[PDB]
Amino acid sequence: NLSKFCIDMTAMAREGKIDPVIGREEEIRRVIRILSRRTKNNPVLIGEPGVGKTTIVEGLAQRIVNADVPDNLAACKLLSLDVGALVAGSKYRGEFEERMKGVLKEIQESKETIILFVDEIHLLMGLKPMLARGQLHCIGATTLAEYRKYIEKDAAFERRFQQVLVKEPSITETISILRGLKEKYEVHHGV
Amino acid sequence: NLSKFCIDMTAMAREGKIDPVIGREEEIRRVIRILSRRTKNNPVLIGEPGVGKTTIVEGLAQRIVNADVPDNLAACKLLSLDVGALVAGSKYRGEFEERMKGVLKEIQESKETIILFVDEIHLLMGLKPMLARGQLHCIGATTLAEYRKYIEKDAAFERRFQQVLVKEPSITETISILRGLKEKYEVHHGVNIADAAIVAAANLAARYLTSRRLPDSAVDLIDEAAAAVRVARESQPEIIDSLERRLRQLKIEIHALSREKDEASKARLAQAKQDAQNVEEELRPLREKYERERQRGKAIQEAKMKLEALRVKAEDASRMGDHSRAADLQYYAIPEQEAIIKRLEAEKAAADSMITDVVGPDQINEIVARWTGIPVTRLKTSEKEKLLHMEQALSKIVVGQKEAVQSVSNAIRLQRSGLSNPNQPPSFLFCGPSGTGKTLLTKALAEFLFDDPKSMIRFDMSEYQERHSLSRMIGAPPGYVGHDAGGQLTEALRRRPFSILLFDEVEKAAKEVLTVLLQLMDDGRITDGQGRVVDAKNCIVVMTSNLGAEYLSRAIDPTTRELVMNTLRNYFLPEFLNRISSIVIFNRLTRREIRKIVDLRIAEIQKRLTDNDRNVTIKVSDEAKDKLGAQGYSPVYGARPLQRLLEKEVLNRLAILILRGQIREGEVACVELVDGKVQVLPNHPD
Amino acid sequence: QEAKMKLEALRVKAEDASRMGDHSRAADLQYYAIPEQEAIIKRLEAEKAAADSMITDVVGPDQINEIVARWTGIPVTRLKTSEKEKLLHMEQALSKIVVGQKEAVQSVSNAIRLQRSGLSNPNQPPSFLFCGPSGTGKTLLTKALAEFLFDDPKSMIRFDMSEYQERHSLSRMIGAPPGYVGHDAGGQLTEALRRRPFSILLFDEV
Ligand SMILES: Nc1ncnc2c1ncn2[C@@H]1O[C@H](COP(=O)(O)OP(=O)(O)O)[C@@H](O)[C@H]1O
Ligand SMILES: Nc1ncnc2c1ncn2[C@@H]1O[C@H](COP(=O)(O)OP(=O)(O)O)[C@@H](O)[C@H]1O
Ligand SMILES: Nc1ncnc2c1ncn2[C@@H]1O[C@H](COP(=O)(O)OP(=O)(O)O)[C@@H](O)[C@H]1O
Ligand SMILES: Nc1ncnc2c1ncn2[C@@H]1O[C@H](COP(=O)(O)OP(=O)(O)O)[C@@H](O)[C@H]1O
Repeated sequence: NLSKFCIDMTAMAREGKIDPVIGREEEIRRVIRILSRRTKNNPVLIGEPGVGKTTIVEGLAQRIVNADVPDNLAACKLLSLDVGALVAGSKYRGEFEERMKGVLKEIQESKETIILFVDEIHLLMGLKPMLARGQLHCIGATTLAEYRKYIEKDAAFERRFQQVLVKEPSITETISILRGLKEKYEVHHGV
Repeated sequence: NLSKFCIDMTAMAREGKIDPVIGREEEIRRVIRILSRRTKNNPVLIGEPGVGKTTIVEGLAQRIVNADVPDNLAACKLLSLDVGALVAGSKYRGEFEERMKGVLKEIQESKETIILFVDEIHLLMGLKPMLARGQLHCIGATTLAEYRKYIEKDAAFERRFQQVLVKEPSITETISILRGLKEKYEVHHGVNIADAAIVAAANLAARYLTSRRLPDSAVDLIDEAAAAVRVARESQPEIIDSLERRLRQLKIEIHALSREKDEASKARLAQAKQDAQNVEEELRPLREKYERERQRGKAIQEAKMKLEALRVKAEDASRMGDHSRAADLQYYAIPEQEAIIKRLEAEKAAADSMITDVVGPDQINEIVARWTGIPVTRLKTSEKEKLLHMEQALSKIVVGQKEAVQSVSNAIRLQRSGLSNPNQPPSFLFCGPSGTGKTLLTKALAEFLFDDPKSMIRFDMSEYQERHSLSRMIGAPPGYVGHDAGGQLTEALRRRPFSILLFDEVEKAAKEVLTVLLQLMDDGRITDGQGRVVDAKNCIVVMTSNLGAEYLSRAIDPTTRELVMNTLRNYFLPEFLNRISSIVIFNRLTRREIRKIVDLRIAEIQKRLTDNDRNVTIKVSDEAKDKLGAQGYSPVYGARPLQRLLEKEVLNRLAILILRGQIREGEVACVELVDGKVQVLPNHPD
Repeated sequence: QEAKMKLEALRVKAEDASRMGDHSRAADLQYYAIPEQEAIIKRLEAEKAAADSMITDVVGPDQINEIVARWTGIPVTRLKTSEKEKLLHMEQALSKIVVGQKEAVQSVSNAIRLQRSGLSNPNQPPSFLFCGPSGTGKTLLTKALAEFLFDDPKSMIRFDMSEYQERHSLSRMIGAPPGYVGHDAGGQLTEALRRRPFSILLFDEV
């Protein structure tokens, strides 16, 4: 089983392994709204590194397990593909292609409705998850420049995604995040 | 086969994959007429993004399959080239050239008469489909600016096309489009769409979503509202959520109370079982009615989807002469289906907030509010309410021009109530000394009508003083001075129709430029540099002047009225002045009026202090307020020096004292008149 | 700290119990285990402050200012000084670099003080037009402002308007729609604002 390359984010949410998510309510509503479409129902988060793209997906995992989702997403297993361990853990050989087809087909067969999150999705554009029959739901993340230079140059693939701009928080917004994270980092380091 | 880059639009038409086309009959006749020529038989659609250029070609595909075309186009395969996937799906390498030659030569060989549609055709001009032997028929689409800057600069290629101007629809025309599209978007998202939302989307898109053109801006708005209700209808109502959680809570408390042995626990454990039972007694009827009724709204929506699919099969049967299958569907399948929808729907209203599966005006006003950033409360207020208290709203910004505020307010009320010429935009000439409120009133009008200072566009007539400058205003014919930049006015009217056009110091405009304003004021439309007539029914014209400040001393007086208006009669021709809705005169601001302007500005500074963390309150003594108003006014620059004067004398020191801690939180910044000069004093020594 | 860790672990088990409809175990934790734990933390913590530099187990502003200083290479002494102190003697600090432009130094200093004290529009960045002969201090004052506000010359980003003289050059400034001239490089200004928000934008020969 190609669980070597994916982590169950919905599982992590049930086990308290996801630090709290502060704010970002409208962005998570947008992701939910996009996913619930039948049209182009794959969100792509677009923001600078470190603005919180990943923790938005983490919040969605928290909402799936807490029934704070629409019915079409309630029984979803939200998987995070470790593309870093995939392209770097590989060479020019046919293992990049073989590894991704393996995970893409494990998603194929098993009967949980599965949403695949791929951070740094531009690394997959230099490959072809054209399982857009309604087989897989995908959440992508990348920066604006790399979305322009690597994702925007394959329209047919892009048009099935809908941009979600994730702006950088204000200082005021940042301390609310740090305040909300305060207790987790207190207990973790023991200080 | 290079079908990788093209989609068969005529095929899509037979498969019901093209949403309906509403109106636009004369434009489709023009395309048909051009295509049928032997001369220049390639139409190029020219219009702003989202006005419906593509759906015009889509309608032609509908006409080709329905034999509603002339014979020369009946057997045509209308292909749409995905130029976006072509130039972007490629680099500097020779694949752009190789990919296009491949498609251009697949068109070459196969024997269907093929019409190629290329949207955003300017992307192909930076290539050479000179197959104008009569090999390919081409339909192009682009905007006017890009047609001028990229298509008009290769004549030989251009002359084989014939322009088709696709103007932006009216609001009225836009709701007809949305009404015609209503059922398609209902079945697609599986929700219902109220008509008042459609009227709301069209009216609000035009007013507040000025960045995109009708009807796309209204279509995107309804489509986003529908998608927002697609998820609401698949979520439990709020009261089922709240009930279900208190129930689960009481079940926890019941398990816990049943362990403690004491007198008080047992008396409330029995009460907890009852409270649990009460909740379950309220929850089961509701949760049952919700699912009972969400299951039927879903049964209706598929009932609608098989109906539509039957009609596609039926339209194609009757098109291909298969009367056997066409009789199956048209007489038995489809009415059996329609009977299922009639019954499921009739019981739906009969069953009878909960189960939100409807796009209403609230959902439209909320979606816009998120996009526009305007509070939802300001969008729900009826236009009729604002207009009735318009003098109230403007007078909070403009002091001492009551006669002016009344004129602006009356003119606007005359047009929303339908008593003014619908082909003439409201036009104003503000006359009076500098710094009296002429520009400010226009800003207040912009923020009152469109809740956005950007809704006004400023033209300084000091930059249009010579006859040469007219091409800057309206554009120029090809090969001339500023053909590609276009005109400032004409380009503003195409991209921001619902705007306020401010012409500052109109007395200095060249007589040729004034002529354009008179056309704008009289006919509601102007002709650009290339003879093209651009529309302007939905704008507002404000012109400012100061040719009357000579006869206005600080005192409004009626004998002084025609000394300024006779000064106007020689600078402007009588036909110019007659076509202005209202010639409005501003007088000089009195000493008391200048004083409230000072209070207005400290109120704004007070707001930023409150908007930030600081609990510092600014109070101004009477005599200090008097010196500010005496130092502030000028018989030459009016109230203009006031904003900087406060900054220099009060705000500079008030800053320093705040950061020094000499005026702390909760205290008052007292601004006084010490030794005859305005100052604000500390409250604690350093 | 372990009392806090078992508390958190209990809340995970309790959240999952109530999620899976196990009201038996959910009542164990929510009503008995967790408050028995919370009572242990309340007592151990109450005596902690009551017992009463030594035992440094606190992240304070000094620890933040020191960590940054190591990363940024700025002396710790320059990071402890309050923003209010610098701004009050701003004319002093700039005048050590810019000679003979006292009216200019006062204008820059007053505008910055207007915004940290909250009296300027919070939606408008401070904007300046320096006007005067070459080699009088216009660029230098902007460098001194950069090193005074952010203690780094890199905090300013320079745009030479001699390279934006034609209408064609706007796409260089802000970018272009897909398939156009410099869609991928983006704009110089727009890309600068995304990646360096707290910057000084110098437009030379505007
Ligand atoms: N809304 C938020 N609430 C709590 N922590 C956040 C939030 N946004 C970002 N963070 C924190 O910021 C750090 C990086 O954020 P991340 O989501 O990884 O950024 P990105 O994925 O966009 O590079 C993480 O340690 C995360 O805990
Ligand atoms: N006459 C019309 N009838 C129905 N829908 C229309 C019409 N004109 C425009 N639309 C709608 O407006 C949206 C954008 O129109 P489109 O033709 O793509 O604009 P353009 O191609 O000029 O950018 C589409 O979703 C389309 O359904
Ligand atoms: N009647 C007035 N009420 C309030 N403020 C005014 C008035 N007249 C002038 N001002 C102030 O003076 C400034 C410039 O006035 P403006 O209306 O632009 O002058 P003009 O009459 O030359 O257009 C405005 O920003 C405003 O603050
Ligand atoms: N007022 C001044 N004080 C100190 N040095 C100056 C002054 N004006 C010019 N200089 C010197 O001249 C050089 C260039 O001056 P600069 O401010 O860039 O000129 P400009 O006014 O054209 O921007 C600086 O490196 C600086 O050394």
